[PDB]
Parts: sequence; structure tokens; C-alpha cells
Amino acid sequence: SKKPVALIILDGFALRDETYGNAVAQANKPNFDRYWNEYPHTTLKACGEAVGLPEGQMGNSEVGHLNIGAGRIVYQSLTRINIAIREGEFDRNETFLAAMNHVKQHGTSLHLFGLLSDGGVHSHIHHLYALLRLAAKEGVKRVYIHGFLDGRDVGPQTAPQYIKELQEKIKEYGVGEIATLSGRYYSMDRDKRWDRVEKAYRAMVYGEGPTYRDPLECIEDSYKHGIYDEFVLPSVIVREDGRPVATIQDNDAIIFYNFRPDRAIQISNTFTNEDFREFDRGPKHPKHLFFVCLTHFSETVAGYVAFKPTNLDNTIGEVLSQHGLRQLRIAETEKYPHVTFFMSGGREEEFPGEDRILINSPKVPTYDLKPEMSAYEVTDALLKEIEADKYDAIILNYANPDMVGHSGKLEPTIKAVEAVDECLGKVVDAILAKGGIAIITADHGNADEVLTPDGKPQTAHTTNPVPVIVTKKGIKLRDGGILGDLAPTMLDLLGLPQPKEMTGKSLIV
Ligand SMILES: O=C(O)[C@@H](CO)OP(=O)(O)O
Ligand SMILES: [Mn+2]
Ligand SMILES: [Mn+2]
Repeated sequence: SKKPVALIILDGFALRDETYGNAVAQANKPNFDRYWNEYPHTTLKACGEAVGLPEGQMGNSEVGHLNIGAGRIVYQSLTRINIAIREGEFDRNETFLAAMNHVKQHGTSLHLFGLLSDGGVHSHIHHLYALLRLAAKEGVKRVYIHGFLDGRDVGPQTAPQYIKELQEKIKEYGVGEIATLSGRYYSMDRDKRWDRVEKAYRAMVYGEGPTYRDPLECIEDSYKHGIYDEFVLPSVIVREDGRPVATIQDNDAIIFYNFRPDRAIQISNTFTNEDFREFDRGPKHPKHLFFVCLTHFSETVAGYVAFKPTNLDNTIGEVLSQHGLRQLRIAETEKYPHVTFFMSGGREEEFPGEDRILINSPKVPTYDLKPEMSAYEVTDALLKEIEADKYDAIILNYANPDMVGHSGKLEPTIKAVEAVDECLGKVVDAILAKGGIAIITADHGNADEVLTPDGKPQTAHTTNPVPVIVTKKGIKLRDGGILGDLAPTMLDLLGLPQPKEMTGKSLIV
């Protein structure tokens, strides 16, 4: 029957010479190793300008899957917004100004919330500073900040430095007050764990949660309990009289300064949806909010977008569809948005002929508790589909290296990589058995460095290059490639014409 071409993404799996804290290098990977030694291979740049990001900026699943599916260097939001600030266009943004005019004309308050760090994956604290400076320029009197603590795109216990700098900027600009602090685990969930979302929501709307007069004492107290940045319980900063600094009320305006959509949709829907059934927001939840999303999150969000989206035409999924091929997207919960929405160029709707399989990730708080996650279930489901001779193209993502690597724990991440290697062998061998070809690669690093040189947890991504193995004998792969060269390579193998929009180039010499 069909000789499928499968694009296999080992999420957060990069190549790094240094072996200290390197779960990728330390893991026993007999399958990956044999494919690497027996088939044509190379490495690709997955960071910085090569993927549409600022120089030196590490990649991530959004950036990576967008570039992989697009077959071209995809200009990223971080870069775009940084340039708007650099060129003096940020302050002229009609949406930001409308939000500020709203609060001034109706005598309400402006709330700013988002990830509080310079990680650059979901936000950048300098964008928050630009918004504070703009609010001051426009004469907005009441501005409240609801900080979402990081520890995932930066050090696990770095919140104090960001809070301190924010406090300095607030004093310098003469506007702003920190109202709440919440770990991104609660305020930025993407797994439909509504109990987590509700906690963040109630801290911001009802002033419910651990209370502190001093933001730094809130963090220190959490640390004393072994609860670091990412997991800080939604907390409420209170005034001298004990009342919350600020709760979100009717007719207020909100600017969510996150520019990556996957972790912003849930809390945004909670605030803007007329009909919300995931949980009872309470008869007195805020209504008539002027809600601003820094970038496009979802059509379901009743708000305004500051930096409008632009369609990515002729991405891999569209080309496959146009040529009448059947394609399958598959991954477990954690990377399902990436093999679907992001891979499709920032499009939720499936292309004609595109099927999707979602495998539920395990019900554990952190994945170091179950390194194998649901990889075996993903593999079992895919093997059945391959056996059925249904798909011409397959896009599979194994979330493990990345998801467990974010724990900053060496042994668990090694187990995650080894589990994925076992699954990789079954999938690739099955594909080869069908006369097909596999393109084994990754979207960015993570598991390659889960410990800092001093032995402490390294919970974020790395800037190391990703591997690429094409399981086809008799060919050679050129070096110096980028993520945007993968789609052209896949089309090359499928014998399909490459669209003009794909400025990337096939890796096959
Ligand atoms: O978990 C996330 O949202 C990011 C880190 O902020 O990681 P990844 O890009 O792998 O999804
Ligand atoms: Mn990833
Ligand atoms: Mn990651």
C-alpha cells in the first residue's frame, strides 16, 4: 500500500558535546544511535535569527513547530514587538491607546498581567515596562500588575530579581502597583485543568489566596515551604488596611502581555466568555471588560488584538492537502497544540484529509513522577494506524524529553529519553517495514542540559542544534541547515512540488 513519510519530533532533544547534566547524552539510546550511524544525518539551527527570533534567543515548541511546518524562516512575535518598541511604534498602538482611553473615559482601572520574566518564550518583562511607561505617558492613574511567576523559561527561584526590578520601574515611571502574584502553573495552564485556572481567577477577582503586604515576603514565604516560582499559589498583595491592592471589576481594562497563545487561552476565556461552564465564576464576576491580547490567542476570546496576525500560506499541511494526500497529526496532551495548531501555521481548523489523534497525558502534577508519560499509548495508537495503510504523511511528537527536562532533574529526564528511544525504534522500524521513510528531528533543546554547571536544576530550554536523520540510503544531507528546511525536505521525499512561499531548501543534496 502506501509508503508513508513520517516526520518525528523528539521535543526538547538537542545535541550538546558537554555531558554534565546532559540527559540526552547519558541516556542509553540504541535505536536513535543506530539510525544516526546507518542513515544520512546532519544538524539544524533552531534558535535566534534562524527561526525568526532575536539574536541569541533560545527556541521553543511554538517557534519550532511554526518553522518546521512552514518551510521558511517565520518572523516571531518577540522580534516583532521588540522592533515596535525600538522604532517608536509600540506607543502608537491603537489597541493599547483604546484600552487606556477606556479606563480614563469611564473612570475604571487598567490591569496588566502576564509572565514576569525575561524568558522571552511567552512574554518579556521589558514589554510590561513599555506598557507602564505608556500608561504614565497617557495619564492613566490606576494601573495594577498581576504577575505570573516563571521559573520555567528562567531559573526556578529567580522571581525576586524580576519583582525587585519591576518595583524600581514602578517608582521611576510613577505608575503601577503589584496586586497579585501567581505561579504560571495556575495562571498559564494549557491542559484544561480548570481547578488551577480557577485559583488564579479568584485571586484576581475575589482577592482570595495567601495574603501579604510585601511582594518579596510572599515569595520568601513560598520558598520556605518548598514551593518555587512556577508553582507559587495565587497570592494577593494587600494594603495597610488589609484590603486587596486591587481586584478586577466591571468595566476595567486588561492588557495580557503574553504573545504566545497556548497558555493564554484558558485564563482569557475565563475573563471574556459570556457563557462559561468550566466552573462557576460567581454571580459577581467582572463584566464589560475591555480585554486586550498582545497577539492573537483565539476567536473565542471576546477582546481586542494589539499586534494582528498574518496568514502563513502553503505550509506543509496545506501542500499535502492540496495534492490529495492523507495526513495524521499525533501527540499526547502537552504537545497536541504544537503538532496541530502551530504545525499548521497558526491555524486551528484541520486541512481536508488531515486526521488528528490526541492521547491523554498522565494525571501527575509534574512529569518527573512518570518520565514515560503516555509515550507507549501514543506509539500503540500510531502503530495501529501505520498497519492500516491509511496515511501518506505522519507528523508525530514525543513530548517526554522536553516535559520531563523542564523539571531540571537528571535521572528522570534520562528515563524519559530512554522511554522515547524504545518507542522510536518501534515506530521507525514499522515505517521502514512499510517501505516508508522517517525524518527524525527535534524542535529545540532542553533535555541536553537539565543541570547547571554547579549541579542545580536547569528548568529551561537550550540553544543547542537539533539532530536530523533521514532514513533513506544512498543520499546525503547538507550541513548548515535550519528548521525551515525540513518541510522542503519532506516534500522532496514525497515527490511533491515546493511552493514559492517555502523559501527553505531541501536538505537532500
Ligand atoms: O511550557 C511552555 O509553555 C514552554 C516554556 O515556557 O515550553 P515549550 O515551548 O516546550 O512548550
Ligand atoms: Mn518543544
Ligand atoms: Mn519546553
